[PDB]
Amino acid sequence: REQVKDSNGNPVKRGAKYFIQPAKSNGGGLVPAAINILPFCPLGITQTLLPYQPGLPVSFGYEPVIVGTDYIYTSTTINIEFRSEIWPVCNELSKLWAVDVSSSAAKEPAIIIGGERTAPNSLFKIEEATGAHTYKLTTSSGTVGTIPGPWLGAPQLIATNDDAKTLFVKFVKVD
Amino acid sequence: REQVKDSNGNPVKRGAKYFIQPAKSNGGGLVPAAINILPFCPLGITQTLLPYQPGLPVSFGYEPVIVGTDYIYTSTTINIEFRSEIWPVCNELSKLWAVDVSSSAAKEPAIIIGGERTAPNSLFKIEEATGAHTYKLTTSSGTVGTIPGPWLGAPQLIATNDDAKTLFVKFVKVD
Amino acid sequence: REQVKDSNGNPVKRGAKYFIQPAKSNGGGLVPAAINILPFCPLGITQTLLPYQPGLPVSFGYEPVIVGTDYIYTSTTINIEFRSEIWPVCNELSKLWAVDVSSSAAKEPAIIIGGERTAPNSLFKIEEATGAHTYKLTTSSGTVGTIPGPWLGAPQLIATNDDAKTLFVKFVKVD
Amino acid sequence: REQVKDSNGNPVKRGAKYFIQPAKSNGGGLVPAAINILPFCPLGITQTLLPYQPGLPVSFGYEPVIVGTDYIYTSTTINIEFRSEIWPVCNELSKLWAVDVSSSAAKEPAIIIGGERTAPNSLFKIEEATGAHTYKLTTSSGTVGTIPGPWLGAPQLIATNDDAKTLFVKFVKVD
Ligand code: CHL
Ligand code: CHL
Ligand code: CHL
Ligand code: CHL
Repeated sequence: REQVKDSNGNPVKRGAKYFIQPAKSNGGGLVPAAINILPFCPLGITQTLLPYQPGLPVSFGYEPVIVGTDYIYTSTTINIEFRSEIWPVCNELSKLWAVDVSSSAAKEPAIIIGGERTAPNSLFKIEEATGAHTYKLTTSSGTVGTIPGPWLGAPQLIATNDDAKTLFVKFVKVD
Repeated sequence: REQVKDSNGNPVKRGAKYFIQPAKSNGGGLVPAAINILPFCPLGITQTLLPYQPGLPVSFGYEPVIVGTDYIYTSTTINIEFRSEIWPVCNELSKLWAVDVSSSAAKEPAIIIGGERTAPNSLFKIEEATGAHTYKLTTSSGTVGTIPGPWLGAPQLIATNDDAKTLFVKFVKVD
Repeated sequence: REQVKDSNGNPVKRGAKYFIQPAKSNGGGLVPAAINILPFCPLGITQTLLPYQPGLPVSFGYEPVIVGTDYIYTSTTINIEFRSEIWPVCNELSKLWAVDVSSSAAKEPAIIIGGERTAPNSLFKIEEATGAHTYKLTTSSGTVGTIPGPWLGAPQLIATNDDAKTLFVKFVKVD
Repeated sequence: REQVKDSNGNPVKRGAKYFIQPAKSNGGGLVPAAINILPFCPLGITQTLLPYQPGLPVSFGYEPVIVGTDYIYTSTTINIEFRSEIWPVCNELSKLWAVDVSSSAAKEPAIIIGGERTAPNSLFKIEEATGAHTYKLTTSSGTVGTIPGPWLGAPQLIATNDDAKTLFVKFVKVD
């Protein structure tokens, strides 16, 4: 277990805002986007294709609670939540990431938004990967990966046992 | 081979307008609807869920050409085209039904709109089923069936080898 | 005051389902449609451009209550509500028609959906017009008219003091 | 006439990429967004409400041509064009800004996207305003201003003679 480092080499602090940015990519950061038409709640998570769009900010917090430290460590369960004043749709749902565990869940399930803090489908871990300050995300439903999704095939986040799909990311401190 | 009959028992005439109406259903007729977000062309085909919506009209014509008869027969290749003055999207494409044979085609492929008159993926046959004036549609990619689609799970037309999915229809003469 | 007659000459019954159909038109009936993008609630009301689309059904009821008669009369306050099992958006709002009296209300205000039974902006009257079984609708904000709206300029219902905009309708009994 | 300066005090260079960023605001930069539902082409221009969204990049070029200088000066006609590899809709139209001069043009007309290089409705000027490196944009249809538009009332660009609506901007060099 080590301190997760942001793209500047500084440790990632609990509750602080980060953009999650796919590594070795021409696209921007991770953002909410609908994966279904109607209903469109809950939203999925997508890499925007547009180069200078940094993503929607997230913050990390330990779950279950770990008291005493300000830093996020690898291989330890956290919640990931989008941080936005403006949120016009899907308001009956939270902004925590979670694996889709509904009855319509794909064999390789969507990462959606609206998980319950304590539910098991809401628990992620950050794990080191090769490259500087490059990481992967894992859940109890598999590694976080992408498939071409409904927005011009923009990467769409799923949980997957296929290593080829793994999403490698950096955390860019919101400045 | 027999004359296909409309819901009033009258033979179906080439080039005349019919609604295609799922049998034993509380929903309305078959209509264009997007199956993808962006791009949304080509459109797919859906049963509307709304009870009094009769569908968008279609017409049937023989392909290859059969000269001499005014009536549509079973077990004979036809094109099916939507008939609408108003058509605001997907205008570079035709209004003929076709099986999706693109590279992103699902294992059970979508019925889409925009087929070429002569292409093989544009050829349907009407086949008798049980019930009065009830029929099924077949293509060289399988029988026409539905799966719950993106519009509140409204039936979405596919080509399928699964008999459980078969869409049974009547043709209601546009009056 | 006279009994309002449907398109077959039969009196209009309280609580029964009617389509509202613009007279002397090539379009279909009146339907819910968004007049704003985001938020899209509350919905407005539009004439569909498509020829065989009959509209979404409505029912008429007296407000304030008139007890003893089964029939709708002219020049008497009623509510108009859309009647639909399926209603996927704007669910915190009712299906009663009402004049928009919000703070963003246009000088010629939109007819919207989601009025309170007793509120004054929810009160319509049916008034005779020329032509057989042709009527107009009025509210305390003006006569019901249309302007070209956001759906390919499809007639969009407003309340207006301009006689040129008046919407003439028939009521087609849902069969 | 002076050299227009970016947000770092450096002169603005012809053909280089800038974000246009409203001054004294909590929102992000200027972006394409639909102002009509259907058709949605041509697109309008909006300030995104989201704080860290920098805008879609633009570049400035003299029109009519001014040969010999690399810098953009005030009070001189230019074109403004969005610069994006990805452009999925409205492709029959250009990416140059222009005042809407169609027959449905509002009394205070929309700034749209898709102007012809030489047409007069495509000609902007940058003019100094108070504040450091703060500017306004003007056209022969009036000063560039905003009204609350259809995206949660996000500022929507118009041409206006009302000084209260003026949009004050800085140009942030795309890095
Ligand atoms: C209704 C829910 C909802 C939908 C549909 C979307 C959709 C999208 N978001 Mg998300 N979001 C949604 C909720 C929210 N988002 C965000 C915050 C963000 C941010 C910060 C960003 C996104 C972005 C995106 C886009 C990422 C895909 C891309 O690369 O395309 C790019 C493709 C285009 C730019 C072309 C135009 C897309 C256009 C905006 C929508 C086009 C609509 C279609 C024509 C509709 C078609 C209908 C079909 C069914 C017929 C995608 C358009 C990213 C983006 O790229 O935005 C520009 C982005 O940076 N979202 C928040 C917090 C405020 C939400 C709250 O609910
Ligand atoms: C952009 C392309 C396009 C899209 C998205 C649709 C979509 C639809 N068509 Mg089709 N059509 C489209 C092209 C065309 N249609 C038609 C002709 C028809 C007819 C005659 C009918 C349809 C109907 C339908 C609907 C059938 C599903 C249902 O049962 O839901 C019913 C669900 C509702 C009524 C709820 C509201 C739906 C609303 C109109 C759209 C909601 C938009 C979402 C909020 C957007 C969400 C964005 C996401 C990505 C975040 C569906 C909404 C049927 C229908 O039901 O219409 C009412 C119908 O009867 N279409 C023509 C010829 C003119 C087209 C030409 O291009
Ligand atoms: C999200 C809310 C909502 C929206 C956007 C609409 C929109 C519409 N309704 Mg309504 N409805 C909505 C709620 C509901 N409707 C209905 C019941 C009906 C009925 C019965 C009918 C309508 C129809 C219509 C259409 C009338 C205009 C027309 O003539 O165009 C016709 C234009 C087309 C057919 C072209 C394709 C339209 C397509 C379905 C939507 C296209 C989406 C755009 C690409 C999105 C663009 C995004 C922009 C911002 C970039 C319009 C598309 C009528 C219709 O024509 O449907 C086909 C119709 O008959 N509605 C119910 C009860 C179930 C609703 C419940 O919430
Ligand atoms: C279809 C055409 C089209 C539409 C509808 C839009 C729409 C939008 N663009 Mg634009 N764009 C479009 C074309 C393009 N855009 C861009 C590049 C960008 C950038 C870089 C950005 C935008 C952003 C925006 C948004 C600015 C408003 C805001 O503050 O809301 C914010 C509101 C939300 C985030 C909530 C969710 C919005 C969601 C993406 C769409 C929701 C759809 C509705 C549910 C549909 C409702 C249907 C109605 C009719 C019933 C708005 C959603 C900005 C943005 O904020 O994106 C996130 C932004 O940063 N656009 C390009 C170049 C690639 C385009 C090319 O065609």
